[PDB]
Amino acid sequence: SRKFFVGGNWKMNGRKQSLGELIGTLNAAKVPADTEVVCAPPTAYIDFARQKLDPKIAVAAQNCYKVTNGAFTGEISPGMIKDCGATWVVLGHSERRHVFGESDELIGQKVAHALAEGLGVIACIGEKLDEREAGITEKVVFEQTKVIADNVKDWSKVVLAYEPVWAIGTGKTATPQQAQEVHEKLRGWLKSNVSDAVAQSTRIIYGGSVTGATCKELASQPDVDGFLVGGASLKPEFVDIINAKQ
Amino acid sequence: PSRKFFVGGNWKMNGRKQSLGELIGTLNAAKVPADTEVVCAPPTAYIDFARQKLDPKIAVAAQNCYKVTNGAFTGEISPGMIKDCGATWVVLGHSERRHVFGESDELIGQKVAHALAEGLGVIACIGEKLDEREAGITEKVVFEQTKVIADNVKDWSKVVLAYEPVWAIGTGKTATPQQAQEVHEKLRGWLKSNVSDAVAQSTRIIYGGSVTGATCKELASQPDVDGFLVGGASLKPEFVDIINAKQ
Ligand SMILES: [Br-]
Ligand SMILES: [Br-]
Ligand SMILES: [K+]
Ligand SMILES: [K+]
Ligand code: NA
Repeated sequence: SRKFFVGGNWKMNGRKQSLGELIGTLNAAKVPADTEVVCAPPTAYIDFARQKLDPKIAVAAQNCYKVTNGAFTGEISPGMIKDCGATWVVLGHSERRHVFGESDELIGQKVAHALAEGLGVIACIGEKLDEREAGITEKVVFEQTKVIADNVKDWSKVVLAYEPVWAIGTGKTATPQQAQEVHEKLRGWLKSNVSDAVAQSTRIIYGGSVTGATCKELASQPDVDGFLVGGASLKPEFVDIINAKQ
Repeated sequence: PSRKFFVGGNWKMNGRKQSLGELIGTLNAAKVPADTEVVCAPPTAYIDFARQKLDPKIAVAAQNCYKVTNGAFTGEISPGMIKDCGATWVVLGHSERRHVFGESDELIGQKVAHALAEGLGVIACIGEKLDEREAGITEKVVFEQTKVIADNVKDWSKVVLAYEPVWAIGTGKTATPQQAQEVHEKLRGWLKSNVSDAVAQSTRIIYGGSVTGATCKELASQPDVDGFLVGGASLKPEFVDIINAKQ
């Protein structure tokens, strides 16, 4: 009975005028009560976004650091995120891992601290192309999930996001069947390494290519519980993804 | 054409709306001298907040930015966003970015060029590590860092150079007035030879690394020290005394 979860990752896009407009559109849309919607604005606009967005939509930070305060020029802490009214943080996003070199160890530390501070965490995992081509999809993704799991006590405020990095900007297409396949292996890992209740209740959302015209078939997959949306989250079509299970 | 005394407050990853609100209230009430250019750099989540609360006389800076205007860079912000929030400066190349988060010289240079193109001022940070100082190659290191910056600066009017020896940052071990003056002298001489005398004479070179209300006066008295980048003490009432260092 897992509640459909749709996250919108705006990445490094937008300004007050365009984002205010995007927010206006989301506020005007009807969001199904059985759908949990979260938007992740650029870090300069967390406060702005929370002020303008309907309380029904939650706000997420796109990243955070692993202690509450300190000499870390350019970083923000979970405490600041909560202070701005945001209730989630995205951690371990492929861009942080593969453009900014964030290690699993660091990601684990961030998860532990964010959860301790009272945030929910959208914890991202995923294998690159070379990893998949070498047949170590499972090794890579189970290892990433284990690091996350080793830093989670209460799974109620965690959502796992599978990013098929091998099929993001590579020329490869991930089929719904390939997505379902990994999601099923991930849920199996939870069942096997945590508990049946956790496996059954934890949302595992898809972070690959999703558009208004692809989301239905993906959402239909039994182990896909929603989406972490990239580019489409900036467009009115995001509303259609929110309404995938309608 | 005298160089205006410049005092930057880098709040780093500290503060919440309540405490930063109180910090800001104190600054607003202090009446900073028109003779001092004051800039505060809040955590990224509070740039908008700080600008809304701070008296217009005080400028706001971001603590970092990325090198393109928009894109698939989860967790980053661009100069355009910074300007949109009403901030007019960005701190680039801070020791913590370089040494905790591994930002390369090349990346910092790309950030400098983009920030300047987008209409921001840049506080460009350089500085040597302890091993480098105990060995005596301070000069080679900071010249190299400065050249990367300079290679990406065509107009110096909105650039401030911040010399922060890494061993002075957060350690309590403030460089002596002599140590700072000696480095600042050389950096100004570098600007003279490699850019122009006009840029050398007009560009603020500020010192940072354990600047406090007790050490600011004597550091400030050095002819080639044009102000400060203040970390820890920018979170304290002391910051007003530093702003008033020349008063
Ligand atoms: Br605090
Ligand atoms: Br500093
Ligand atoms: K499903
Ligand atoms: K001076
Ligand atoms: Na692709």
